[PDB]
Amino acid sequence: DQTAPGTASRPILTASESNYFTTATYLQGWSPPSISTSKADYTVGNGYNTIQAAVNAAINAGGTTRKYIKINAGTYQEVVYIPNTKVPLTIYGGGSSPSDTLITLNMPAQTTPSAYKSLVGSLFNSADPAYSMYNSCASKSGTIGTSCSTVFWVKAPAVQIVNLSIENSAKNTGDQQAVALQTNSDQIQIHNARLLGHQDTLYAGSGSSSVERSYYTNTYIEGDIDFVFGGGSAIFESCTFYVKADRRSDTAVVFAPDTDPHKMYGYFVYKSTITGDSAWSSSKKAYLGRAWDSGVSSSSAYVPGTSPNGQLIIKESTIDGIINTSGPWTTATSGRTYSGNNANSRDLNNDNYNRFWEYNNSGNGA
Repeated sequence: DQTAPGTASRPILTASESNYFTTATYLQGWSPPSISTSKADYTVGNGYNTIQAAVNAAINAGGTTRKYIKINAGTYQEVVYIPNTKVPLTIYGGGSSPSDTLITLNMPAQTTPSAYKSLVGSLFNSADPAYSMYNSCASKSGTIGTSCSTVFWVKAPAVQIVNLSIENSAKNTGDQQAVALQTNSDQIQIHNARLLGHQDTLYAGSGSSSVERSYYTNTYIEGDIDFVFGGGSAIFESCTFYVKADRRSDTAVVFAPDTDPHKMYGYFVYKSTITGDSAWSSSKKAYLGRAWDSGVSSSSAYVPGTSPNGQLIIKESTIDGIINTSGPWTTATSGRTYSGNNANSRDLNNDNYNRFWEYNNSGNGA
């Protein structure tokens, strides 16, 4: 139900409260440029035979002018690493549909460093601008871990990712994490894209910046567990979130924010659709979210105001009947039980409760 203030298991913003949470408000003064893939400075398939090589060319050439990297339609089994740079980059697929350009690997966090080297090592020379990223993953022991599982890794501000598909196809056990896209910087724009995985598909805001903003438009994102997770200020407008049933069909969760308690703006889902495989429709065993209580050992170790306290608003979106309609928010990764504040008067930034809220959603799951 969408009546404010809601229930302790499903709090709903008041009309007045809703006015504090809008695209403009989450943008925090950032005015995103129009995406306009109007040219190709570097073309993978007409000048570059790996994507990394085109990225490297654009970064190494320097300057302040936005550079456009076109990726010809095709399937690319490689990583794409954007190290920190002042060059604004737009990387876009050359096909008619974003499904026509696919960057994909089966590369879970559990991947050994030797296997990682075999899989991607030939993309990197020690002189290249992203070598330190590669080497930091290559130099691990045992497993590369969650950050190093990332297929497309953005550590530069002002990157635009457009009209393409990024996939980490690892579904080898029910315990594997495998990141498709990871963003670590401010002013990232993802438009008309498809982000595919299972657990930890999209690492949205992996960095420490107080202001680390990303804007997703017209984008399709799938997974089953914590498939949109992290700490950025991330806006998702006209997006689709799809809970897959092909790896698992017991107990899914979409969002896992670890938003800093002093950060007002975590995740904003607006005019979007939350849906999934039919199995969940009859199951109702998916959750909209849980807190990623990063660095918190147990529920006993949670310090209100210091520990992360994930922030998420789903507003004016379609929620299909795939979720637990009475209790869509589940236990945090720490074991900290979900607690919703449904008092008529309240502080939406209070850290003694979770910060998961809705306003004016519709559909069978609303």
